[PDB]
Amino acid sequence: WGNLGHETVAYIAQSFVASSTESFCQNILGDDSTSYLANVATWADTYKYTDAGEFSKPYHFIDAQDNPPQSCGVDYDRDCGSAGCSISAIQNYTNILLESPNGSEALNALKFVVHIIGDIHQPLHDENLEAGGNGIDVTYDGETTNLHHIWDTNMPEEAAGGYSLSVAKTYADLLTERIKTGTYSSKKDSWTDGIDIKDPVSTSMIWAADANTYVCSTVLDDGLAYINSTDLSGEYYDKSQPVFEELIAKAGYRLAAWLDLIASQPS
Ligand SMILES: Nc1ncnc2c1ncn2[C@@H]1O[C@H](COP(=O)(O)O)[C@@H](O)[C@H]1O
Ligand SMILES: *[C@@H]1O[C@H](CO)[C@@H](O)[C@H](O)[C@H]1NC(C)=O
Ligand SMILES: *[C@@H]1O[C@H](CO)[C@@H](O)[C@H](O)[C@H]1NC(C)=O
Ligand SMILES: [Ca+2]
Ligand SMILES: [Ca+2]
Ligand SMILES: [Ca+2]
Ligand code: NA
Ligand code: NA
Ligand SMILES: [Zn+2]
Ligand SMILES: [Zn+2]
Ligand SMILES: [Zn+2]
Repeated sequence: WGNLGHETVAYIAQSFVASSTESFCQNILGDDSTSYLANVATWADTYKYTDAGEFSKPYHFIDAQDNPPQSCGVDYDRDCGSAGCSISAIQNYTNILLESPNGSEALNALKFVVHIIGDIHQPLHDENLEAGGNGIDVTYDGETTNLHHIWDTNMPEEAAGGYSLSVAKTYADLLTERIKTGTYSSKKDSWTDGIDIKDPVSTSMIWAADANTYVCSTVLDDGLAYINSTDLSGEYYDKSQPVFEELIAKAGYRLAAWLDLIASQPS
């Protein structure tokens, strides 16, 4: 996701973490503001464009080598790669926070977890094709862009009504209510099925696999003829909105559950 997406996920997590988890995190981050997670949710995206952080570029995604929209699937051993991926990163950085939450590495580890759990839920971050669709040019609201970009940025920002931190906060509130009492409230207790602090690879693979199903059902199900030749701000946006909104919600809720486990469970 772009910035609004990451901040939204983070504000959602803030609304579900236990009070003791909130403490734990605030302490690591040196920030007790009401935006403590949201304030760090985009950091990894800066860092990957620096010399020092170049190594972390692969940690944003897992390039699933499947055949959408006919066949979707992710496989850790097949798809992670020699430089690492989102899944291996969640393993590493979770372990750092489990075993060395007061070491020098904890602060970045936590910032990475916050960001990467968000990225795992962007379906095109779990797809190899055309570099997660970056190489697929599209039209959106009369302008040329690419498919990855409209998922990261144009569509969620249109849905939210903007792109700043304050807009992220309002969008997070909308989606948080959907989890607590609204249209996601009867499904959300299944969203944490299979979660296991002692098997970060399995756990993050569940999430990556879940998001990847939407590559087939939603992102590319219209086919490339339609994707290449229509303005995707019409019916395509209408079809995609309930999916990206649910996935952002899942990311925030799963992030909260994960942080709660980090702040409380043994290795
Ligand atoms: N699923 C993805 N989501 C976002 N960026 C990606 C994805 N897959 C590859 N990329 C980026 O696209 C570029 C080329 O990808 P590759 O040919 O897999 O090395 C690299 O800079 C990758 O970081
Ligand atoms: C684990 O984290 C350290 C600290 O950022 C990093 O330098 C190392 O490359 C990481 N390894 C993996 C496999 O994520
Ligand atoms: C759609 O465009 C992509 C490149 O952006 C190309 O790979 C693909 O073959 C095109 N498909 C059709 C049916 O035009
Ligand atoms: Ca942006
Ligand atoms: Ca139910
Ligand atoms: Ca359950
Ligand atoms: Na790759
Ligand atoms: Na611990
Ligand atoms: Zn992102
Ligand atoms: Zn992206
Ligand atoms: Zn990212």
